[PDB]
Amino acid sequence: SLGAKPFGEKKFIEIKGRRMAYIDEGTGDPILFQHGNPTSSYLWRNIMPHCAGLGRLIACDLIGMGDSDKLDPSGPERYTYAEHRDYLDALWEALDLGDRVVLVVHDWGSVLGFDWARRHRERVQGIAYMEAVTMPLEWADFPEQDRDLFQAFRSQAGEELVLQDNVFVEQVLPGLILRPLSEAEMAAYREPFLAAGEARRPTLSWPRQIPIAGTPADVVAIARDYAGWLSESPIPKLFINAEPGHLTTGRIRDFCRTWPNQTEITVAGAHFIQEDSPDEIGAAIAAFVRRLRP
Ligand SMILES: [Ca+2]
Ligand SMILES: [Cl-]
Ligand SMILES: [Cl-]
Repeated sequence: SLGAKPFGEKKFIEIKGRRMAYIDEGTGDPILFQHGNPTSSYLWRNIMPHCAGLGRLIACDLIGMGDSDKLDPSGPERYTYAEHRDYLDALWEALDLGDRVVLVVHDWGSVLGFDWARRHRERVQGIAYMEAVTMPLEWADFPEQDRDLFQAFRSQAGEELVLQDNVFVEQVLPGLILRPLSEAEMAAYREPFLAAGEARRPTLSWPRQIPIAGTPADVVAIARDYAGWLSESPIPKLFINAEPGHLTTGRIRDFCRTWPNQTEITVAGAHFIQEDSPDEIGAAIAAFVRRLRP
């Protein structure tokens, strides 16, 4: 079901001198759920229950997000993909995940998780993904109605929109969820970002890092690398397609549909589909994991 309660108890661990927050419930091989922008582990709260008793259920808050520490001093150069990766790699190392990990990824969680999986392929038992960056993007891949806004994030206007006005949290997030969110749900999403200014920097640095039309070149290269690898990897995959969907449609869906050893289902949703179809998503992931772990 739906519901505004978080899943499990927030745990904390020191990473590179900062505290990062995460959920870690149960025993066995991990099922590792990774949120993107502008969300947190909270995104998965109604999905993780479906995997109860199927393994160790983990959902990390990215640095600067959820209950994880902010990077100080924050600024325009902070919270790049590379910086996020340094923190997340270190947290995942610290968590002692073993060598049969199932990844469940969304949004920037997919860029991070696909890249981690490429680099740690022997440890990856399966990959479930949805509304993901399956390859480097072009503006044509980007949903038409949202192009101007994302272009504005990637311009000098971005600081006013995001740091001052919290547009990613307050506008984009509900705008890409089909059902109305409750007061408690929006409170949970806005909590890490209540303060104007640098507290909100992750939600601006992220759109500035999207690999689109060749920029930023480093993230483009990372996505090119994992795109080629995923299109050849025999690791089992679960693609949760969405209707109408948002990001993983058109050309980039055409591309991920070429990936080997992949099961697909379609659920209702736009981008943050976890808020629209958590039971269908959870049921599919649980079935995938049961097949991987007989
Ligand atoms: Ca909405
Ligand atoms: Cl084992
Ligand atoms: Cl973004």
